[PDB]
Amino acid sequence: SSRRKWNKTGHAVRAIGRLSSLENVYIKADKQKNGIKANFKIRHNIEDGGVQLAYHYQQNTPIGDGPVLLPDNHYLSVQSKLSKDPNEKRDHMVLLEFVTAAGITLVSKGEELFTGVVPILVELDGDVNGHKFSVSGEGEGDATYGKLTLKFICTTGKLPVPWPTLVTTLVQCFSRYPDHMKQHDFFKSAMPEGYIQERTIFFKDDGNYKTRAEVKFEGDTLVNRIELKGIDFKEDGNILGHKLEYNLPDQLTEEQIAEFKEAFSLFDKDGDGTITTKELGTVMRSLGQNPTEAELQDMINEVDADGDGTIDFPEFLTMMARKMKYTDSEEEIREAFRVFDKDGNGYISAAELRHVMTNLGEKLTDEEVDEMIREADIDGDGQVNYEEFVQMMT
Ligand SMILES: [Ca+2]
Ligand SMILES: [Ca+2]
Ligand SMILES: [Ca+2]
Ligand SMILES: [Ca+2]
Repeated sequence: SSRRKWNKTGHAVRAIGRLSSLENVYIKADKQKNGIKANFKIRHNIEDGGVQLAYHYQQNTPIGDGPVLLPDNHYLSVQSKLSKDPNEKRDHMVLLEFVTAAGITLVSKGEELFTGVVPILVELDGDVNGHKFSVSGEGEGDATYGKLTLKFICTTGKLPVPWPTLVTTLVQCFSRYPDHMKQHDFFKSAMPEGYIQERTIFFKDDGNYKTRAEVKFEGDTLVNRIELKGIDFKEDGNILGHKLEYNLPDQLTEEQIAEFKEAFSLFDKDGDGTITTKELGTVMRSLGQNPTEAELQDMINEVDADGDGTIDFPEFLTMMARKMKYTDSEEEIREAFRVFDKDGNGYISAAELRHVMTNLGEKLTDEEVDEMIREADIDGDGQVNYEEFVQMMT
């Protein structure tokens, strides 16, 4: 009951953390190559706790000479679910994805090829620190909903890396672009002749992959053929040591939605179901920071699916769900901690916790504060240190 207001305030601080990071797939025109480039960061949960980050840089250039659509800057937003087929004995992965374009606030000939369900084949040959492997995958895509359903088999036996590290490499032409962004869909404009997709992926504190793929129609089927080379991986790191989680629970208790609704209400001060730049600004000032109008617009734009310039309740819930599913880096948890630890000493005092509360919404004269400190205070000093904070928040 005072643990309830940690959750509330914790979620709010986590929401502001989210709105200040860059989590989507960022796309920009590359006129020199008549294509596009992208960059983004992927988070892979480490089974025993922590996150393995994978930084991606990407380049796409058309295989043919027809004109292609070169986009304004925007992003793709991906939801992925990995599972296992219980009748499959081979090393494998079942993958369901939804991908939508956004990032531009309120139609090519190649888009015609994607109006129904299109079969897909994927073939990958890889070599990571000398361990070679192959993967084949098959399924279908339905661009109308930005949807993909595929099964992948390692045809060479055991995969020497974790399956989740290969998801990005294993057909963005299946993304759903909304009506007002059709002119930014490079991927389908290149079809049917297709495009070359190249990446380098840096796994932090570890090795990297370098990939080259050809994505084109062969007959009625959209085919993605890839080579991958990985080097400099550590034999006891998260990749070659198989320490990454396969299965993230797409949980969402009704309890969790209710707790997100509670944090949503700190931002949504007029109770209209949507967070405006004025509301988000109010909250951020009240926490000390002092952002311009432009920054507030960019923050909202990072999670604003419909492009209306506001974060509505369901867009907030989606954002909070992804933020809880994927582990934060140590730097990010430290930033959250700093919002409470105003003086920087490494310890949240009854006083510091009050300031943050007063300033954020809650009325709470000294008594309920004390109970909050006590609830989180493992070592008994009457203060909350980092490690106690980290435990409070899981
Ligand atoms: Ca509002
Ligand atoms: Ca919106
Ligand atoms: Ca302090
Ligand atoms: Ca303590």
